[PDB]
Amino acid sequence: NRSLIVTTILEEPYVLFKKSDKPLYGNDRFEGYCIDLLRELSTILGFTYEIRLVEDGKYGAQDDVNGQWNGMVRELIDHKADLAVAPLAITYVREKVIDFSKPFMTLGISILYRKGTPIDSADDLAKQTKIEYGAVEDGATMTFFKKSKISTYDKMWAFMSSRRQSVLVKSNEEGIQRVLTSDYAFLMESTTIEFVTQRNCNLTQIGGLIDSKGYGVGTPMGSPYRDKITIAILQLQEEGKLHMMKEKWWR
Amino acid sequence: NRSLIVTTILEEPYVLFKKSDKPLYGNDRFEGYCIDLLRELSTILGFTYEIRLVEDGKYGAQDDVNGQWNGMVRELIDHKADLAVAPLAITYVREKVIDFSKPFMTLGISILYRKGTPIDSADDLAKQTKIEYGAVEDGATMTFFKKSKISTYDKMWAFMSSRRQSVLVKSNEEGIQRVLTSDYAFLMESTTIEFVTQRNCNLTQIGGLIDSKGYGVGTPMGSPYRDKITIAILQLQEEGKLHMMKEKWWR
Ligand SMILES: N[C@@H](CCC(=O)O)C(=O)O
Ligand SMILES: N[C@@H](CCC(=O)O)C(=O)O
Repeated sequence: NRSLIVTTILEEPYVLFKKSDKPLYGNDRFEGYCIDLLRELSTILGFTYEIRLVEDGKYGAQDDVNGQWNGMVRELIDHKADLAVAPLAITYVREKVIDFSKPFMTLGISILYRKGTPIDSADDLAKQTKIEYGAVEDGATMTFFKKSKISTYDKMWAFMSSRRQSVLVKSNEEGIQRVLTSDYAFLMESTTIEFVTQRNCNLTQIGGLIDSKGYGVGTPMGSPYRDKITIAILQLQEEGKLHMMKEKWWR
Repeated sequence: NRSLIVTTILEEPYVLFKKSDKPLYGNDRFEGYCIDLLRELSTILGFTYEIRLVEDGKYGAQDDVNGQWNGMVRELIDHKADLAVAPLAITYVREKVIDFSKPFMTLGISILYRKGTPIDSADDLAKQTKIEYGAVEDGATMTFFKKSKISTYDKMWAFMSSRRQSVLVKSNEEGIQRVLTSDYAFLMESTTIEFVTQRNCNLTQIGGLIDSKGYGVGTPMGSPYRDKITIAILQLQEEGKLHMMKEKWWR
């Protein structure tokens, strides 16, 4: 049984490079919530693996022109990876091209901004054009706005799209920095906002959740590993290990 | 200027009877997040007040037979109170009969159950008839299910409705006890689940948020106080006082 190739993406505290004085090798080079999850999956299901960072640095979205996918989603479609273990949102459009396990974490889209301001909701941001706002390019949040039919979200996308290169960023980290250095509000996932606000007393979530979704392990469509992984995840959930993992990495 | 009559309801940690070795009088007889909020409103807007407990002990729903409202909603409609300061959900159906200030807290409907079970979502509950589940009678959660057109929620309401007397309860506290003593799952608001799971290590939230809403101060339709209260709440939110109040009562 050859090792499985697992694609992922850098994103604290799910996946990060492990720091050490002595040279690190193999799977020990990475750490995080998803790295701990992957380890548990491997021993419960009996497989060895190698971690690969998604080459184009993206989560995954479909191209308007050629309709092709990119990111981790595309790597799965082309069989360049056996699994995708990262904070990968389970979405209807993605389910048309790849398979997902049951979710290992639930969350929703929300807003990150500085505290001490009069902005209290997405409506407050959408009714003005002075304060800029955006999201991670080629990710699930950007896609949510791009496909939304809800007036407020639809005009917010018209805004983002018209200033795409200035307001859509390559990573959550870039988005956080943009919030701390300019009149900018960032649309990101609640679980990540929780982590961020706990470490930056000047930041806060604005309003509640704009939607509801979950993170799941991705596999190429038809993979025999998808149902096995769901079994492993449910077991970890039931015994309280996923809760323990969240507490460990979020604190 | 006569003092305002403020209706509310017993619900920890928003409203509870204050304990003391010595006799308590007037507004000092109560305490909680909503009691602190009410005090702040009174000094910012300049009014005196008296706290009243909703007489029929309900939040508010429309009667299936005669369409009449009950609970705090009805006390506002009948002008038995000037304001309703409690964890009162801002809903479309309620907005048709009373007015609400902007939200002072955001939340969503979710599931409370024992940990260590294979139940992981509302779907896991809806696909079986053994484990019973319910909600607070005449509250926003019940109304959400009664009016939902979403298949899963629609079949869950059919279930609750068909066993109404056995599964709907008079209070969140009754629901919590039902969960701790029988094979029962309880549909309640996330902010309350947060408080409960923090004090009962054997309980946990199941799945994510089923919907998104907020709590606001209610007033009789057309009341000149509604816009004034919104101004007060936004001020408290911006200065971080609402955040401080949440941390104080949830810990
Ligand atoms: N977690 C998202 C990326 C970040 C975001 O869209 O907020 C995804 O799976 O695409
Ligand atoms: N907060 C709810 C009551 C509790 C519930 O419905 O879960 C209301 O305002 O009706």
